[PDB]
Amino acid sequence: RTTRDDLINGNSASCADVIFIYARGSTETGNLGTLGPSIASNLESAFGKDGVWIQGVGGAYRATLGDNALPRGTSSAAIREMLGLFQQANTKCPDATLIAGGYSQGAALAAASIEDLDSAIRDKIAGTVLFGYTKNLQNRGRIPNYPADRTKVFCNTGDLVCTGSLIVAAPHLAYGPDARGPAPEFLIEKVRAVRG
Ligand SMILES: *[P@@](=O)(CCCC)OC[C@@H](COC(=O)NCCCC)OC(=O)NCCCC
Repeated sequence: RTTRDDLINGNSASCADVIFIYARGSTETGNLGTLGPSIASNLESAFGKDGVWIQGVGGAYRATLGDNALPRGTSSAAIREMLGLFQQANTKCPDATLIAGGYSQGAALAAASIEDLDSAIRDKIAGTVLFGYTKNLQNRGRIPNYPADRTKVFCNTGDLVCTGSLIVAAPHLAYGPDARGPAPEFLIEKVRAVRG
Protein backbone atom coordinates (compact mmCIF):
# COMPACT_ATOMS: atom_id res chain seq x y z
CA ARG A 1 0.00 0.00 0.00
CA THR A 2 0.92 3.68 -0.30
CA THR A 3 1.64 4.30 3.40
CA ARG A 4 4.42 2.64 5.43
CA ASP A 5 5.76 3.84 8.78
CA ASP A 6 7.78 0.79 9.87
CA LEU A 7 10.46 2.92 11.58
CA ILE A 8 8.17 5.25 13.54
CA ASN A 9 6.02 2.26 14.63
CA GLY A 10 8.85 -0.22 15.07
CA ASN A 11 10.17 -1.58 18.35
CA SER A 12 13.66 -0.58 19.42
CA ALA A 13 13.99 -4.06 20.96
CA SER A 14 13.35 -5.91 17.69
CA CYS A 15 15.10 -3.88 14.98
CA ALA A 16 15.26 -4.89 11.34
CA ASP A 17 18.67 -5.34 9.68
CA VAL A 18 17.85 -2.89 6.88
CA ILE A 19 15.82 0.32 6.95
CA PHE A 20 14.54 1.90 3.71
CA ILE A 21 13.51 5.56 3.77
CA TYR A 22 11.68 6.81 0.63
CA ALA A 23 10.34 10.18 -0.56
CA ARG A 24 7.45 10.37 -3.07
CA GLY A 25 6.91 12.69 -6.04
CA SER A 26 4.83 15.87 -6.04
CA THR A 27 1.13 15.26 -5.50
CA GLU A 28 1.53 11.49 -4.85
CA THR A 29 -0.62 9.72 -2.23
CA GLY A 30 0.25 8.21 1.14
CA ASN A 31 3.93 8.49 1.86
CA LEU A 32 5.17 6.11 -0.86
CA GLY A 33 3.23 7.13 -3.98
CA THR A 34 3.33 5.07 -7.20
CA LEU A 35 6.92 3.80 -7.15
CA GLY A 36 7.60 3.14 -3.44
CA PRO A 37 5.20 0.16 -3.13
CA SER A 38 6.95 -1.68 -5.99
CA ILE A 39 10.40 -1.25 -4.50
CA ALA A 40 9.17 -2.23 -1.04
CA SER A 41 7.60 -5.46 -2.36
CA ASN A 42 10.92 -6.46 -3.85
CA LEU A 43 12.88 -5.50 -0.73
CA GLU A 44 10.59 -7.68 1.38
CA SER A 45 11.12 -10.67 -0.92
CA ALA A 46 14.88 -10.33 -0.55
CA PHE A 47 15.08 -9.60 3.19
CA GLY A 48 11.72 -10.86 4.51
CA LYS A 49 9.00 -8.91 6.32
CA ASP A 50 11.14 -8.97 9.48
CA GLY A 51 14.46 -8.11 7.86
CA VAL A 52 13.52 -4.73 6.40
CA TRP A 53 11.57 -1.68 7.64
CA ILE A 54 9.91 0.42 4.91
CA GLN A 55 9.40 4.06 5.88
CA GLY A 56 7.99 6.81 3.70
CA VAL A 57 8.61 10.50 4.26
CA GLY A 58 5.41 11.99 5.64
CA GLY A 59 5.07 14.62 8.37
CA ALA A 60 6.14 18.07 7.14
CA TYR A 61 6.75 16.72 3.62
CA ARG A 62 3.60 17.81 1.77
CA ALA A 63 4.96 17.17 -1.76
CA THR A 64 3.60 20.50 -3.01
CA LEU A 65 3.97 21.42 -6.70
CA GLY A 66 5.19 24.95 -5.92
CA ASP A 67 8.07 23.74 -3.74
CA ASN A 68 9.82 22.43 -6.85
CA ALA A 69 10.78 26.05 -7.59
CA LEU A 70 12.59 26.53 -4.27
CA PRO A 71 16.43 26.69 -4.34
CA ARG A 72 16.99 23.06 -3.35
CA GLY A 73 14.04 21.70 -5.31
CA THR A 74 11.96 21.21 -2.17
CA SER A 75 11.19 22.89 1.21
CA SER A 76 13.35 23.27 4.31
CA ALA A 77 10.65 21.70 6.49
CA ALA A 78 10.62 18.68 4.17
CA ILE A 79 14.41 18.37 4.46
CA ARG A 80 14.34 18.57 8.28
CA GLU A 81 11.66 15.85 8.21
CA MET A 82 13.77 13.38 6.24
CA LEU A 83 16.88 14.34 8.29
CA GLY A 84 14.91 13.46 11.41
CA LEU A 85 13.95 10.07 9.97
CA PHE A 86 17.61 9.19 9.30
CA GLN A 87 18.61 10.34 12.81
CA GLN A 88 15.71 8.44 14.36
CA ALA A 89 16.82 5.29 12.53
CA ASN A 90 20.38 5.75 13.82
CA THR A 91 19.20 6.14 17.44
CA LYS A 92 16.51 3.45 17.50
CA CYS A 93 18.59 0.86 15.58
CA PRO A 94 22.35 1.64 15.65
CA ASP A 95 23.42 -1.59 13.88
CA ALA A 96 20.96 -1.35 10.98
CA THR A 97 22.05 -0.57 7.40
CA LEU A 98 20.26 2.30 5.64
CA ILE A 99 19.13 2.62 1.97
CA ALA A 100 17.07 5.48 0.49
CA GLY A 101 15.28 6.72 -2.62
CA GLY A 102 13.09 9.35 -4.21
CA TYR A 103 11.05 10.23 -7.30
CA SER A 104 10.84 13.68 -8.85
CA GLN A 105 10.63 16.21 -5.98
CA GLY A 106 11.36 13.33 -3.59
CA ALA A 107 14.63 12.75 -5.48
CA ALA A 108 15.60 16.36 -4.86
CA LEU A 109 14.61 15.99 -1.15
CA ALA A 110 16.60 12.75 -0.76
CA ALA A 111 19.63 14.49 -2.30
CA ALA A 112 19.36 17.56 -0.05
CA SER A 113 18.79 15.50 3.12
CA ILE A 114 21.65 13.12 2.39
CA GLU A 115 23.90 16.13 1.74
CA ASP A 116 23.09 17.76 5.13
CA LEU A 117 23.23 14.43 7.02
CA ASP A 118 26.00 13.98 9.55
CA SER A 119 28.69 11.96 7.76
CA ALA A 120 28.78 9.36 10.54
CA ILE A 121 25.13 8.55 9.77
CA ARG A 122 25.53 9.13 6.01
CA ASP A 123 28.23 6.41 5.98
CA LYS A 124 25.46 4.04 6.97
CA ILE A 125 23.42 4.62 3.76
CA ALA A 126 24.52 1.75 1.51
CA GLY A 127 22.77 2.99 -1.63
CA THR A 128 20.27 5.54 -2.94
CA VAL A 129 18.06 5.39 -6.06
CA LEU A 130 16.61 8.48 -7.75
CA PHE A 131 13.94 8.55 -10.48
CA GLY A 132 13.25 11.60 -12.62
CA TYR A 133 15.86 13.48 -10.61
CA THR A 134 14.86 17.16 -10.92
CA LYS A 135 18.40 18.31 -10.06
CA ASN A 136 20.12 15.87 -12.45
CA LEU A 137 21.57 18.48 -14.79
CA GLN A 138 22.39 20.98 -12.02
CA ASN A 139 24.03 18.39 -9.76
CA ARG A 140 25.72 16.56 -12.68
CA GLY A 141 23.84 13.39 -11.68
CA ARG A 142 25.32 13.25 -8.15
CA ILE A 143 24.16 13.67 -4.55
CA PRO A 144 26.61 16.15 -2.93
CA ASN A 145 29.05 14.62 -0.39
CA TYR A 146 27.80 11.12 -1.31
CA PRO A 147 29.79 8.44 -3.24
CA ALA A 148 28.90 7.95 -6.93
CA ASP A 149 29.05 4.16 -6.60
CA ARG A 150 26.24 4.31 -4.00
CA THR A 151 24.03 6.43 -6.28
CA LYS A 152 21.85 5.21 -9.18
CA VAL A 153 19.85 7.72 -11.23
CA PHE A 154 17.00 6.67 -13.52
CA CYS A 155 16.39 9.37 -16.10
CA ASN A 156 14.45 8.51 -19.27
CA THR A 157 15.34 10.06 -22.65
CA GLY A 158 12.79 12.82 -23.14
CA ASP A 159 12.16 13.30 -19.41
CA LEU A 160 12.58 17.08 -19.36
CA VAL A 161 13.16 17.35 -15.58
CA CYS A 162 16.43 15.41 -15.96
CA THR A 163 17.55 17.88 -18.57
CA GLY A 164 17.06 21.05 -16.49
CA SER A 165 13.37 21.81 -17.02
CA LEU A 166 10.23 21.48 -14.87
CA ILE A 167 7.90 20.28 -17.65
CA VAL A 168 6.29 16.87 -17.20
CA ALA A 169 6.27 14.84 -20.43
CA ALA A 170 5.26 11.22 -21.01
CA PRO A 171 8.72 9.72 -20.24
CA HIS A 172 8.56 11.20 -16.74
CA LEU A 173 5.71 8.81 -15.96
CA ALA A 174 7.38 5.69 -17.30
CA TYR A 175 9.52 4.69 -14.31
CA GLY A 176 7.33 1.77 -13.22
CA PRO A 177 9.48 -0.96 -14.83
CA ASP A 178 12.62 0.46 -13.17
CA ALA A 179 11.05 0.53 -9.71
CA ARG A 180 10.09 -3.15 -10.16
CA GLY A 181 13.39 -4.52 -11.39
CA PRO A 182 16.77 -2.65 -11.64
CA ALA A 183 16.26 -0.16 -8.76
CA PRO A 184 15.57 -2.75 -6.04
CA GLU A 185 18.30 -4.99 -7.49
CA PHE A 186 20.80 -2.14 -7.09
CA LEU A 187 19.69 -1.53 -3.47
CA ILE A 188 19.84 -5.22 -2.61
CA GLU A 189 23.32 -5.51 -4.11
CA LYS A 190 24.64 -2.50 -2.18
CA VAL A 191 23.34 -3.79 1.17
CA ARG A 192 24.89 -7.24 0.63
CA ALA A 193 28.21 -5.62 -0.27
CA VAL A 194 28.42 -3.37 2.80
CA ARG A 195 27.43 -6.17 5.15
CA GLY A 196 30.72 -8.05 4.83
P1 LIG B 1 7.90 15.69 -9.74
O1 LIG B 1 7.73 15.95 -8.20
C1 LIG B 1 8.13 17.11 -10.49
C2 LIG B 1 6.97 18.00 -10.93
C3 LIG B 1 7.48 19.27 -11.59
C4 LIG B 1 6.51 20.36 -11.35
O2 LIG B 1 6.61 15.08 -10.45
C5 LIG B 1 6.05 13.79 -10.23
C6 LIG B 1 4.80 13.73 -11.10
C7 LIG B 1 3.99 12.48 -10.78
O3 LIG B 1 3.13 12.38 -11.91
C8 LIG B 1 1.90 11.64 -11.60
O4 LIG B 1 1.79 10.94 -10.58
N1 LIG B 1 0.93 11.79 -12.50
C9 LIG B 1 -0.38 11.15 -12.43
C10 LIG B 1 -1.18 11.32 -13.72
C11 LIG B 1 -2.38 12.24 -13.54
C12 LIG B 1 -3.26 12.20 -14.77
O5 LIG B 1 4.04 14.87 -10.70
C13 LIG B 1 3.05 15.55 -11.54
O6 LIG B 1 3.10 15.65 -12.77
N2 LIG B 1 2.06 16.07 -10.80
C14 LIG B 1 0.91 16.78 -11.35
C15 LIG B 1 -0.39 16.39 -10.65
C16 LIG B 1 -1.33 15.69 -11.60
C17 LIG B 1 -1.63 16.56 -12.81
